[PDB]
Amino acid sequence: QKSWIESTLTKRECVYIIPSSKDPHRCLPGCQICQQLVRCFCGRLVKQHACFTASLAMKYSDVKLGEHFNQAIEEWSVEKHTEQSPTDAYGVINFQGGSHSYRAKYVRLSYDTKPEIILQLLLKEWQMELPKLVISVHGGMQKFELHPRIKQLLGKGLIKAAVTTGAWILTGGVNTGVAKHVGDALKEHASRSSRKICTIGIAPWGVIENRNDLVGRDVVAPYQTLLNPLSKLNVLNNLHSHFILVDDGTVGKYGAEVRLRRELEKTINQQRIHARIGQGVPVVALIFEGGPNVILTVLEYLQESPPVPVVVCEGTGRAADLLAYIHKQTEEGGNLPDAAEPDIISTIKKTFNFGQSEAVHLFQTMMECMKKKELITVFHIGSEDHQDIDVAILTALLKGTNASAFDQLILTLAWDRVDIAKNHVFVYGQQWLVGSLEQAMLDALVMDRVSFVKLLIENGVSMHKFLTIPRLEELYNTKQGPTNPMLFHLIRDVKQGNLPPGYKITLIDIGLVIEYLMGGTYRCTYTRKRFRLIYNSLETKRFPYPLNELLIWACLMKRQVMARFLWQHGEESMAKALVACKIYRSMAYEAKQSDLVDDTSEELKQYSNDFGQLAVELLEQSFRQDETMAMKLLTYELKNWSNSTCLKLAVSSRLRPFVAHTCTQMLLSDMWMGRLNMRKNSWYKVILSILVPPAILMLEYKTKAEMSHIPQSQDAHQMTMELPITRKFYAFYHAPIVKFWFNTLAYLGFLMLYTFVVLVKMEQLPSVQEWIVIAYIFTYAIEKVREVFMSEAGKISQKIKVWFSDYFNVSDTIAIISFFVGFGLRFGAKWNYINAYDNHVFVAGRLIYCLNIIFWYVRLLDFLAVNQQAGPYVMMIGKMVANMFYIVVIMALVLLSFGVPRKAILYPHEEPSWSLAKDIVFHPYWMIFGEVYAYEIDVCANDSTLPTICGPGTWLTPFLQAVYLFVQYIIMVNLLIAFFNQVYLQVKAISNIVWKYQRYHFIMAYHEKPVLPPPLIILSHIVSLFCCVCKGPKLFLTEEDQKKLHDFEEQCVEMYFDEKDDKFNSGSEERIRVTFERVEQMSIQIKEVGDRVNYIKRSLQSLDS
Amino acid sequence: NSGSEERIRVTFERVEQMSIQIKEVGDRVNYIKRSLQSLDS
Amino acid sequence: LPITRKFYAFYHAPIVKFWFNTLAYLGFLMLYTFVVLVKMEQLPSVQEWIVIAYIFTYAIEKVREVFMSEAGKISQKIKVWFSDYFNVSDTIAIISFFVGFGLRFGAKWNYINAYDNHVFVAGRLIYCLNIIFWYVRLLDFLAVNQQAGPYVMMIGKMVANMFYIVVI
Amino acid sequence: VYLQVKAISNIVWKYQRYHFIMAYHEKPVLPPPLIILSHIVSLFCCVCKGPKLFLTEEDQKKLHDFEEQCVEMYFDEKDDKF
Ligand SMILES: CCCCCCCC/C=C/CCCCCCCC(=O)O[C@@H](COC(=O)CCCCCCCCCCCCCCC)COP(=O)([O-])OCC[N+](C)(C)C
Ligand SMILES: CCCCCCCC/C=C/CCCCCCCC(=O)O[C@@H](COC(=O)CCCCCCCCCCCCCCC)COP(=O)([O-])OCC[N+](C)(C)C
Ligand SMILES: CCCCCCCC/C=C/CCCCCCCC(=O)O[C@@H](COC(=O)CCCCCCCCCCCCCCC)COP(=O)([O-])OCC[N+](C)(C)C
Ligand SMILES: CCCCCCCC/C=C/CCCCCCCC(=O)O[C@@H](COC(=O)CCCCCCCCCCCCCCC)COP(=O)([O-])OCC[N+](C)(C)C
Ligand SMILES: CCCCCCCC/C=C/CCCCCCCC(=O)O[C@@H](COC(=O)CCCCCCCCCCCCCCC)COP(=O)([O-])OCC[N+](C)(C)C
Ligand SMILES: CCCCCCCC/C=C/CCCCCCCC(=O)O[C@@H](COC(=O)CCCCCCCCCCCCCCC)COP(=O)([O-])OCC[N+](C)(C)C
Ligand SMILES: CCCCCCCC/C=C/CCCCCCCC(=O)O[C@@H](COC(=O)CCCCCCCCCCCCCCC)COP(=O)([O-])OCC[N+](C)(C)C
Ligand SMILES: CCCCCCCC/C=C/CCCCCCCC(=O)O[C@@H](COC(=O)CCCCCCCCCCCCCCC)COP(=O)([O-])OCC[N+](C)(C)C
Ligand SMILES: CCCCCCCC/C=C\CCCCCCCC(=O)O[C@@H](COC(=O)CCCCCCCCCCCCCCC)COP(=O)([O-])OCC[N+](C)(C)C
Ligand SMILES: CCCCCCCC/C=C\CCCCCCCC(=O)O[C@@H](COC(=O)CCCCCCCCCCCCCCC)COP(=O)([O-])OCC[N+](C)(C)C
Ligand SMILES: c1ccc2c(c1)CCC[C@H]2Nc1nc2ccccc2[nH]1
Ligand SMILES: c1ccc2c(c1)CCC[C@H]2Nc1nc2ccccc2[nH]1
Ligand SMILES: [Ca+2]
Repeated sequence: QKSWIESTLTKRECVYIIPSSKDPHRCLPGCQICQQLVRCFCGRLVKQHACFTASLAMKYSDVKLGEHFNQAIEEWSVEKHTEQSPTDAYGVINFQGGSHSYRAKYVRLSYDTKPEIILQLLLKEWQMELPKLVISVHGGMQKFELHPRIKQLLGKGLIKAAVTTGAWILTGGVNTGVAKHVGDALKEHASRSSRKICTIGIAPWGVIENRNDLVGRDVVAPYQTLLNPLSKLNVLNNLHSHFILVDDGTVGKYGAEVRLRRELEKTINQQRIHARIGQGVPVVALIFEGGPNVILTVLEYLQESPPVPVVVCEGTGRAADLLAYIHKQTEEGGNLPDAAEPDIISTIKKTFNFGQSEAVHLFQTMMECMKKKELITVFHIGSEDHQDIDVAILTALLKGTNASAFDQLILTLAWDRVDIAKNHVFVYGQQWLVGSLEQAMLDALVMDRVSFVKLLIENGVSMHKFLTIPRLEELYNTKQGPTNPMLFHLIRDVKQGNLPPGYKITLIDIGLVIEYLMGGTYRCTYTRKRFRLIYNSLETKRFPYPLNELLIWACLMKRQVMARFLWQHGEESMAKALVACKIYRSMAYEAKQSDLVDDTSEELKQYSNDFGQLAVELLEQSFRQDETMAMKLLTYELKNWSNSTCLKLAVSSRLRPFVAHTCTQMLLSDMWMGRLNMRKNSWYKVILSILVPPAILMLEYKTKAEMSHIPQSQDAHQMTMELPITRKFYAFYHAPIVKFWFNTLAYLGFLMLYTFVVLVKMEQLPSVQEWIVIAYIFTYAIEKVREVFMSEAGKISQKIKVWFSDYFNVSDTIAIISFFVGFGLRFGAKWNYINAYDNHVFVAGRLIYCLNIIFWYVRLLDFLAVNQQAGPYVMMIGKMVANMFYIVVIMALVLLSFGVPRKAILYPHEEPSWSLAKDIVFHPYWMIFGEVYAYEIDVCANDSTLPTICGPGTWLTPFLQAVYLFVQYIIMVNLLIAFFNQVYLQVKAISNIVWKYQRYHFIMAYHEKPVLPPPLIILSHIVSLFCCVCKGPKLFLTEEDQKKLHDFEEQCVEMYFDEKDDKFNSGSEERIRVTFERVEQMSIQIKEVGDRVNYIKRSLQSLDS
Repeated sequence: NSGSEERIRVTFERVEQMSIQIKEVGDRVNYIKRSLQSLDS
Repeated sequence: LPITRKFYAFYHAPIVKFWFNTLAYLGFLMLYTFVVLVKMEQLPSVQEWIVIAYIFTYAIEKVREVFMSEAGKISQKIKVWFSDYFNVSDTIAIISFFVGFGLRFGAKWNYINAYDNHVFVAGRLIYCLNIIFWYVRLLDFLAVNQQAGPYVMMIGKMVANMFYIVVI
Repeated sequence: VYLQVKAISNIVWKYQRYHFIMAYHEKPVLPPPLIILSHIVSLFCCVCKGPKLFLTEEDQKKLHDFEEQCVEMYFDEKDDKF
């Protein structure tokens, strides 16, 4: 068929002919007039029954000869005299003209379609996602009129209480009924032009203009609404999406459409809201101005089961007025003022031009309405009764379908309307069965409903009680909500295989992810023997600190808005925002690496940097409250996050705005001093004390009450507890600043000797100055061997990979290898006694030194970068050398553009040679640097150093060179200058941060560097290794000092979440925003109130007169 | 006192304290007219 | 993906069409340069015929680039071809080269001493100067990069805007 | 004139890139020493006798639904930004 729509659905056509009129108004032989003016109970004319066999049944008059027991026919059975057929219509209405050619859809189906057959097209054919609500509108069919307030206010709600939910509004479609006014709201309050509220307007095939235009299989019906008042067929209202053109076989008349409307409104109450919720999608009913049949069908809902509620609004008009007028009377139904039933019937008499014989049962119909004054939510539009109508509808469903507060909560959890919950469920005395609240948290978590999580926490859900092992196993193992495909890709990687078919994730498998994401030696609670034993076993089946487990969940499941919510709660907020930043960042790098799904990788690096900026903005807030304790917050062992540190994490997330913040730069300096007080002391005295060891004793140290915030080593804290003299030499030599200035004076004694050897002639054997030099590099090599073996990891593959990843561990390896190549060729060589420097092996190693020397002078930029003025230029000399490579390629294209012609034009008798590789590159390079070779330009001139190069064509080179240098100096060299000017301020505000971040890795290499410099560091290796064959810097806080510190972090977080609140709520652009929103809501209650005053004074002067 | 950022500050604080005595006062008016039309009727 | 659709998929990729020219052109500039720099005999050498061959087939590739430049007006095709910086320079560089080969090959030979024939010399020196047109091509190829090209485009927008400082 | 010409030479470059890439979609396969074969084997074969987006039918439909969607947002976000 190529169309499932017409494969399943059918169409009704009057396949028989039933006249309904006999009397010849004109032209006594009725056969003539019966052709054109005698219609069937088919509605269509007897000749409009084409129906090819029935077209030949346009015989003399038609089927059933004139007499035929005259009153015989007059029935038109819709069963056999109206058969079915495959649908000839199905398309997309264009609505040509009125707003950007808004679309809608239809089929033209028969009402034969069983209720379940009608639901199983709306979802899968038209891709209408299942609703959370249904706002069938059962008011007046004939057009009616409203007041400017109620017109727009009810247009606020049908947009508000339906855009939030799914809200398949059920209308009549036509531009005359309630369908009329609802569409007018859809334009005035035009929502964000998107999939807005998809109104599913059931239309009859009866009162419909352009019915022929609808007859097209996959046809864009060029539809146009004529407002011709002479017209009688009702045009479809403009603002309606998908239509259901119910086909009864007839035209012009009502009927079948009402049958479908129950029969879809009853199966959508049989479909479930969501996999998590067990309820069915509820149904409401709204009444605008009603009518006689309306007052009947309003009631039957209040009677029939399930109790479909109703939202009959009072202000609209004729019927709805009185159905609400009686709500102001008839208290609890059965109680009935018998003196008012003549009065209200007198109001019924005047509105419907209504009869008194019929005044008992219509009045009676309003009684059982009033016997059910519990779910008939008579919205008093006038006042603030129950709220704006948006809330009234959603409030009508909860209060009235005999539903537990849980069952009320699970619905609002689906709608994602919290305001309903805070003010109609979390109101007052209410049963709140505690197990229920727990189960609701399980649902708000799996989806993403942060706002109900906050709500439930703020109404008694202690996560300690609600975070057991099997519950949290689900929270990873749910497709019932926003999911991250990485997590099921990470787990199958670490398991090194393929997940079995079902595979509910175990929390062990998560630990193997976070220990892989965070990395290094991070060891999570899940993998440890305690958890791994109580887990396989199954308040021990709870967790100690739950929001540390949910925060690693919302960050593996890419639920930021939860992570920001679960981060700000709990404790350790600065370690949670630097673990998160390391989880995401370590997820983002997996995304870029493996491409099995969409990228997602820049969505995370923005999520990480959002956590890696709350930490930094929380360090500042602490550093601005107590600079001392705020440096304890960076070094206290955490013990929930793998015996780690709020500053070793940032370094692992490579977060520079923290490691290069001013509190991680004081501490790094207070750690750089050591026990020394280099505030009271001076750098002269360090060097003076290193070479005069007794001068160590004339130094101003710090007390162990000043070194509180500094992390100290294992035995370092042992000393201070249990200043004596042996604790002066230990305190100095184990200071980083001393470890530094005790190397820099061996290294600057290395470079003064190796340089002395490089420069001075070199004999068969090394000299005293040269053995000390070999000795440094050897012991400096070992110091880098040992720097690998003790680089705080278990994976040799990862230690070696992080060692060579630092700029100098390579260069040192280049410089250490080369030197022993050098010593290899220098010492491991023969000796040509008659003349040294003939042995090209000796020479070779000789010249390894003279070039290896350059590696060691650039070391000094490691030592020289300790300064805060210098280092940020040493880091610039690299960030330009990179960013300038392409200006410099051009300058080498300009250099061969000149050198190849200059060398060809001048030296034309050149056999192939390697000097043709120098001479095309040599002079044009020195030209850039002040040289011009002036007596070589114009080689035929008298003043020539090259009077032999003169010959045919050599007059071209002054021109080539003129163009060359113009391009070099006046264009390309000033393109460098211009480059270095405009990349200076950038690279200067980066090379600082790159420097302040390499400072960590520099200082915290001296806290584990030995004491002794690398000529005689070997003793501190000897006396660390043979003693090792016989068998970090932590913050030691007593017990109360942990307590005072936690009280400080809590205090500083509280201010952070309180000052941001102030900087925004008490800014300017926000303050203009409120002043706008106030003066909005003022001016409404100005003109409204001020009107009423004038309606008083015009009366008050008439009351007295 | 006659700048801009300060003048937005006051205009905020005024429209705060206005709007309190708008809705409060404007309520009471409606509680009169619903009565006044019933005092005479 | 079948095998014949691997070779068709690669060789008909632009990135491949590029890096399959830039390694013929950088093999052109390594040879023409070799000929420019090295002495030049009565007849071209192996390194020099390949060079003539590139420019010829590179000329045709620019002939055909006109005839298939998506238009009907020859007056408009030719006008949009010469309107690009290099279609001129290439025409300067292709003409000049065959002027060069014209004078280099279409010339006599003073056996006692080359470089006396000022026609030979003349074309010899067309090459040594035509070479500059082909090194500036590399700024067409080198401008594919998003860091480099935006300097190659600066070296022109300054040479224009600086003419008057340079007259002074 | 560096910051000017740098915020222009990018745009001049990104615009010559079209005319560069979309010259290779119609450049032959073979480089210009032996592109002649792809001329030979385009011309004598021519004596014997562009890059388009091939969308099925539904993909035109999904694309038009996308353009309509993105225009609607454009005329709706400007409305909000002001
Ligand atoms: C004395 C006579 C002989 C020597 C004189 C001649 C010496 C010649 C010159 C020498 C200059 C030496 C310094 C530069 C080399 C890299 C240093 C480094 O750590 O780079 C990186 C390690 O990046 C890695 O991926 C890990 C290891 C890379 C090793 C590459 C060696 C290249 C040099 C070849 C061997 C040359 C030895 C020649 C001798 C046989 C660090 O990062 P980055 O570099 O800042 O940025 C790159 C970023 N990246 C990490 C993502 C990649
Ligand atoms: C943290 C990790 C990074 C650091 C790496 C550390 C490791 C360093 C890496 C080194 C790798 C480089 C190769 C080894 C060097 C020698 C190569 C060579 O050419 O030797 C020559 C000498 O060979 C001899 O045996 C005689 C001289 C003594 C050798 C001293 C060099 C080894 C010292 C290493 C101490 C390192 C331990 C350092 C402590 C850890 C052989 O050739 P020849 O004799 O010249 O040829 C004769 C020719 N003729 C007769 C014609 C003249
Ligand atoms: C014909 C001549 C042509 C030119 C020849 C070559 C000369 C010119 C070149 C020279 C050096 C080339 C190799 C090293 C530099 C490359 C790396 C770099 O630039 O910076 C990078 C590393 O480096 C730094 O961040 C610090 C910079 C170190 C200073 C370099 C010493 C130069 C002095 C030598 C004096 C000796 C002179 C005497 C010698 C006899 C930083 O760059 P970035 O942008 O952050 O990139 C990302 C980095 N990341 C991945 C780590 C995050
Ligand atoms: C398009 C953009 C604008 C360009 C601007 C203008 C471009 C330049 C225009 C220059 C004017 C023309 C100069 C040459 C004139 C003829 C020379 C001649 O006959 O003999 C000369 C030969 O030497 C040469 O021919 C060498 C070329 C001259 C130097 C080129 C200029 C470079 C510097 C300036 C560039 C910028 C200057 C700016 C201008 C103010 C000398 O006489 P001779 O005796 O034959 O030689 C000695 C031999 N003998 C010893 C055996 C006897
Ligand atoms: C600008 C203000 C200054 C004045 C302007 C007025 C200009 C008046 C100029 C007139 C030029 C004609 C005079 C020379 C001819 C006579 C013979 C002669 O000397 O031949 C020389 C050829 O040298 C040349 O041909 C020189 C260059 C010619 C072009 C002149 C510059 C063009 C304008 C600028 C733009 C150009 C592009 C620049 C870049 C943009 C050879 O002589 P030689 O070198 O001594 O060699 C002798 C030895 N040998 C026999 C062994 C070989
Ligand atoms: C090997 C030995 C001999 C050669 C070595 C000596 C060579 C000497 C130097 C040569 C420099 C050659 C390269 C630059 C030429 C222009 C390139 C181009 O396409 O420009 C433009 C084409 O603009 C047009 O209007 C269409 C054609 C203009 C032709 C101009 C030729 C000028 C050189 C005369 C012949 C010289 C040949 C001398 C030889 C007899 C493209 O635009 P644009 O330029 O980016 O900007 C201008 C914009 N415009 C289009 C609005 C105008
Ligand atoms: C898209 C297109 C853009 C590019 C344009 C493409 C077209 C290229 C445009 C070219 C125009 C330039 C003029 C033609 C070149 C020769 C001029 C000359 O001086 O010739 C000389 C040689 O003449 C001979 O006939 C003998 C040598 C063979 C000639 C080969 C050159 C032509 C090849 C063209 C192949 C092009 C086809 C490429 C495919 C399209 C004549 O002078 P002479 O003999 O030295 O004089 C006597 C010397 N004596 C005194 C020492 C005895
Ligand atoms: C005495 C000597 C005095 C000086 C002599 C002369 C030397 C100085 C000059 C030299 C070159 C002069 C001719 C070419 C450049 C002119 C055009 C230009 O500037 O840019 C224009 C085109 O070009 C570009 O947009 C790209 C620029 C390419 C770089 C030029 C090559 C330089 C290298 C050569 C190395 C060889 C060196 C060795 C040689 C032996 C763009 O300009 P624009 O502002 O956008 O204008 C509008 C453009 N529009 C109309 C297209 C929209
Ligand atoms: C690895 C780390 C080691 C630590 C360093 C300490 C151990 C290294 C120390 C000493 C080792 C050498 C001892 C052997 C005897 C010396 C002989 C000698 O050369 O004498 C010369 C002086 O000395 C020198 O010229 C070289 C040694 C001193 C200067 C160079 C090293 C300075 C750095 C290290 C110290 C400062 C460090 C400060 C930096 C902050 C004098 O003799 P001459 O010049 O040949 O001429 C004599 C006259 N005659 C020829 C006419 C007869
Ligand atoms: C148009 C596009 C073509 C595509 C390219 C492929 C075709 C071109 C390939 C080969 C063509 C030549 C074949 C003939 C035989 C060679 C003879 C010869 O010169 O031998 C020399 C080597 O060769 C050279 O020095 C010149 C050729 C190779 C280097 C220059 C081109 C490199 C680019 C192309 C390739 C890489 C491309 C890389 C680009 C990214 C050796 O001898 P000599 O130096 O004279 O000294 C001898 C000394 N003796 C007398 C003592 C013994
Ligand atoms: C040349 C010079 C220094 C450097 C390099 C290259 C490569 C990266 C390592 C860096 N060294 C370094 N020493 C420091 C001391 C204090 C603070 C920051 C420091 N950074
Ligand atoms: C010197 C250098 C390059 C150029 C000129 C002159 C003249 C204009 C054409 C330009 N070449 C070019 N190649 C490109 C490759 C990629 C993207 C953009 C590109 N622009
Ligand atoms: Ca100078």
